[PDB]
Amino acid sequence: MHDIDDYPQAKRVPGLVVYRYDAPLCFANAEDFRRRALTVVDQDPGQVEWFVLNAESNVEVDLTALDALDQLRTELLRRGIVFAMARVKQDLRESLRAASLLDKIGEDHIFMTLPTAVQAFRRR
Repeated sequence: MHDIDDYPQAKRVPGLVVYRYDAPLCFANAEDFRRRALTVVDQDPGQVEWFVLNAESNVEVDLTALDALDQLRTELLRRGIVFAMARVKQDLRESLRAASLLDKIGEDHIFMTLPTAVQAFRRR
């Protein structure tokens, strides 16, 4: 398929990365939904090396991300070897209002960096 969802890639335990599906799902069931899906592909139980980045637009598609998504994002991300990046559709305002501890976690969850970051940090 193309847009809204589709299977972007999905690598495995090492070198994994998925895109933020580009379709308005808002947040209606997105709390337990976010948990179920990402948590069971392993974002907390199994130590996995991966990251997520937004697709292309994902401005109107994604609501209350900081709450559901960013809570479990930064909280579980800082537990293993995972990262996350957006292209700034609102994320800066929303995510920072939720997780203002970005000051100390630093490159935990930022914007447009991962593609080149993993390139350098997995080879040095």
